[PDB]
Amino acid sequence: SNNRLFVGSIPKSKTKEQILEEFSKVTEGLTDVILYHQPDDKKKNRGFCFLEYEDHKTAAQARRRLMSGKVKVWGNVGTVEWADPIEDPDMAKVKVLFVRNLANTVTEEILEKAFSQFGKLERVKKLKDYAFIHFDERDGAVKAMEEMNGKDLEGENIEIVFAKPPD
Repeated sequence: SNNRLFVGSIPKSKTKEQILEEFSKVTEGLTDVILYHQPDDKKKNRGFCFLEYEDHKTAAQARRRLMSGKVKVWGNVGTVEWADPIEDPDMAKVKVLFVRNLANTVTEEILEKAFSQFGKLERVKKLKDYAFIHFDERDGAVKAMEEMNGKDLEGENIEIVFAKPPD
């Protein structure tokens, strides 16, 4: 599910065939390579790509491996990162934020004011020191989490994940 690595720099002339060969040479379980081509000449790539592995284990072993100095792929010029699902979506994706580390003085209203900046809230539900924040659309949750995570609310650094759906 988390099975894709981001690769920050590859030679922009290399085809998807050649990227598969190169990275398949030095890691196990490589299963796909997702390339974007320079729209002005479809034959070149945009200088980055995604590596897909059969599972998250494999992708995880591969990342460690490519990050070790133990082996070199086209110079190791850029970083190899986990892919960010926020960044490349894809189906009812989750528009509920789970917020923890809520200071004593934080109310449902204060939560509404702070999180309303990013899009229409459907409901704020505060518990003891954590809260559920229902956004009308996923894009509002994505923005709220990106901008608010780790931020100070009433003296407390709040921590934000997408909620686990009860389904």
